[PDB]
Amino acid sequence: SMTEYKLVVVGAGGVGKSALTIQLIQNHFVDEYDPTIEDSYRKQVVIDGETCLLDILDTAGQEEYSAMRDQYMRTGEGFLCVFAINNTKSFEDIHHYREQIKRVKDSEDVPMVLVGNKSDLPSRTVDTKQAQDLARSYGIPFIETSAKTRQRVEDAFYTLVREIRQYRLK
Ligand SMILES: CC[n+]1c(NS(=O)(=O)c2ccc(O)c(C(=O)N(CCO)C3CCNCC3)c2)sc2c(Cl)ccc(O)c21
Ligand SMILES: Nc1nc2c(ncn2[C@@H]2O[C@H](COP(=O)(O)OP(=O)(O)O)[C@@H](O)[C@H]2O)c(=O)[nH]1
Ligand SMILES: [Mg+2]
Repeated sequence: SMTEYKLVVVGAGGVGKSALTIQLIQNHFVDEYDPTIEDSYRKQVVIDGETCLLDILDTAGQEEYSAMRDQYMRTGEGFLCVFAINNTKSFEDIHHYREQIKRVKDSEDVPMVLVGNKSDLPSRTVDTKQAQDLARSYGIPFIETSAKTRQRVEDAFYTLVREIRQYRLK
């Protein structure tokens, strides 16, 4: 009695993809994780009464032209699209990551959650209203997280599971 969910964490270099994934899985914060390390992590969790196996790919390179990225976008069931709230460029990059994923899926139905990470940093450059507007335009949830303090880390991943579970019934 278990359901599998293949999750992919994408976003510009330095936004906190690794720190979020490691906080979820290993309950610690990494200060300076090698940006080129790409790995998968598995863990069983209970969400809405369901024992869920999360299979999460923490992506490293974000290159347009990558056979491996095409493959993991085909395989991935949901996408955590992460920007940092103090990096406007990373928020602008989100549209490209969504376009790439939709292209690979040949679909509009793609489970995705917009994550504004580094919510513990005081010098915000991306207003929450703008990020909420973007998420509303895409029809996806928006969550601000801190991999440093663990704020909303489980919520971001579990919300993505909920999106996938729902899309399976449509
Ligand atoms: C690793 C298996 N895997 C995938 N396998 S895969 O497409 O062949 C793939 C994708 C990216 C990769 O970098 C790799 C890969 O070669 N690796 C990382 C994943 O284990 C190796 C791992 C050993 N060190 C170098 C990188 C494989 S896709 C995937 C998704 Cl979308 C979610 C969860 C997964 O576990 C997953
Ligand atoms: N203050 C703060 N720093 C973070 C947060 N998440 C990641 N970082 C830091 O930002 C840098 C990049 O994080 P990393 O996870 O390696 O980014 P990735 O390239 O997206 O995998 C590192 O120095 C992290 O310690 C966060 O929520 N808050
Ligand atoms: Mg990383």
